[PDB]
Amino acid sequence: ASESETLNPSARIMTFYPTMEEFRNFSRYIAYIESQGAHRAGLAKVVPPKEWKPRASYDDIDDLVIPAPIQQLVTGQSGLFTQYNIQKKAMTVREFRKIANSDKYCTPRYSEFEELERKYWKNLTFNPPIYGADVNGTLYEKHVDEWNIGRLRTILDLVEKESGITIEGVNTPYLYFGMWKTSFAWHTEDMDLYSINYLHFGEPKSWYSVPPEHGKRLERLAKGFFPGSAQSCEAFLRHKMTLISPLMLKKYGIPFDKVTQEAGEFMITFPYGYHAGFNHGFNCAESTNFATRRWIEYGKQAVLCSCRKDMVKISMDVFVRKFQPERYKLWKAGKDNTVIDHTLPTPEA
Ligand SMILES: [Fe+2]
Ligand SMILES: [Zn+2]
Repeated sequence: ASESETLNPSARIMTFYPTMEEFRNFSRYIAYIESQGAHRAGLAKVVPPKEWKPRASYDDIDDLVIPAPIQQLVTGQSGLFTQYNIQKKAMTVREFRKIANSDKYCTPRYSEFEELERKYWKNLTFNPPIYGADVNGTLYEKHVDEWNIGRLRTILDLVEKESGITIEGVNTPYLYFGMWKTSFAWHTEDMDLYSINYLHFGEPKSWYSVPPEHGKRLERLAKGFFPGSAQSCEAFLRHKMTLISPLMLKKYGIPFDKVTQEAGEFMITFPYGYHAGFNHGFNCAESTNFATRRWIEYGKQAVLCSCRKDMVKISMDVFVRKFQPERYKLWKAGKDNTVIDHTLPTPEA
């Protein structure tokens, strides 16, 4: 009964409301969140203190360019789907919001979320929406020094500092313009990093997540339903094309939790935390990945996509050598047999 029982084996999604004081130091608050067990659910929500905002107004923006809008074509039945991404073409934000609101792409009448969620799972294969995803850029004003996705100051910076290597969306910020029914397939971050997502404005974004302690179970299930993909790639889920309904997870005993994120709220994914979801309507989110000392081990063991030749791969060398000098030799010689304890928070006894 070692002190793992923080987010007692309920590993549920937790919500936090930090003080402007606690809020100032990013890396510190993540450590606090983990001491409260929030990482056990794979996903956590953080509401910024009232007197905080990254930008004055988003009135000056409909001119921003979405260089690679994506139409999401979904195929499948009864809980299991595969999403193909048809890349449309150059588009301005003004053109997007108009389509996003056009009565044939807009959200429909719904009482409770429970109902909006049902309409989503019943109609996701109809009316292929468009998602203004992976747009390089930020909406934070240069002076915002708290939780600025553009410069979080975490050790993920070592990658940049050590080799000058830049990785869009990972090492850099991304903007996501949503629309109803636009969704993100089940996945963990590249190299099993952490991710931070801020919903600048618009309709909500709902999230589903599986506790990292049960991530392996989700993979076994995924492999079983798509044996074809599982054989061609060691980590086919990283392709971000697999959708699985909450009802299917329920049916096969895979533990998970739900949460809806609203404008002005932060979402944090944790190492090896599988997540997925969908946007309610016209949206705008920003995200990037970040690391922590606790992440290093996950990074060393992350199973990567073996079929695409332009998929993200970060050299762990600088991390092991810098934060695990005693194990560098062991590791560098394919020996280090460290088992990960998903409950344990960064600091160790
Ligand atoms: Fe993600
Ligand atoms: Zn692959």
